[PDB]
Amino acid sequence: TRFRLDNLGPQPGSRKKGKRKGRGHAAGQGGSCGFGMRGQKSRSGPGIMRGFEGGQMPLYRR
RNA sequence: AACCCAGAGCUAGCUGGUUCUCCCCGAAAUGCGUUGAGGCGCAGCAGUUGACUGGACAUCUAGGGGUAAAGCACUGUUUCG
Ligand SMILES: [Mg+2]
Ligand SMILES: [Mg+2]
Ligand SMILES: [Mg+2]
Ligand SMILES: [Mg+2]
Ligand SMILES: [Mg+2]
Ligand SMILES: [Mg+2]
Ligand SMILES: [Mg+2]
Ligand SMILES: [Mg+2]
Ligand SMILES: [Mg+2]
Ligand SMILES: [Mg+2]
Ligand SMILES: [Mg+2]
Ligand SMILES: [Mg+2]
Ligand SMILES: [Mg+2]
Ligand SMILES: [Mg+2]
Ligand SMILES: [Mg+2]
Ligand SMILES: [Mg+2]
Ligand SMILES: [Mg+2]
Ligand SMILES: [Mg+2]
Ligand SMILES: [Mg+2]
Ligand SMILES: [Mg+2]
Repeated sequence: TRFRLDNLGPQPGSRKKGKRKGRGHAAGQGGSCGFGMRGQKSRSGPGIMRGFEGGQMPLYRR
């Protein structure tokens, strides 16, 4: 048969690899995994609530 | 305000750590607000993608100010006769 288990493959641009952060600096995303220095967005856990404005009265209340 | 076990991998806007390679582009430490000030949101500045534009550099001209300088005509201050 023309098509066979060992002559197939995906269309280019259809299946990217996926960023494996924390696997060196040459990979691109560094050791900090692309979150900068220490802060609140860089911590392991739930972040700020979407709409939160640092104690400022958010737009869904004013 | 005992010890052991469990809820419990409690929570930690705080420390520390986060592993292979090459190529291209490439910041910001400013403003507003905040039970906020070593945090966050938006704007500003990056990258990438798309659309619409033709400007940028240089030269000349025009337009309104009230700084430097200058001055004592006003407001104050001041020397001598
Ligand atoms: Mg880098
Ligand atoms: Mg390292
Ligand atoms: Mg990132
Ligand atoms: Mg660190
Ligand atoms: Mg940050
Ligand atoms: Mg947290
Ligand atoms: Mg929630
Ligand atoms: Mg833990
Ligand atoms: Mg619990
Ligand atoms: Mg460069
Ligand atoms: Mg600052
Ligand atoms: Mg600067
Ligand atoms: Mg308040
Ligand atoms: Mg208050
Ligand atoms: Mg602040
Ligand atoms: Mg701050
Ligand atoms: Mg810092
Ligand atoms: Mg803090
Ligand atoms: Mg921001
Ligand atoms: Mg002057």
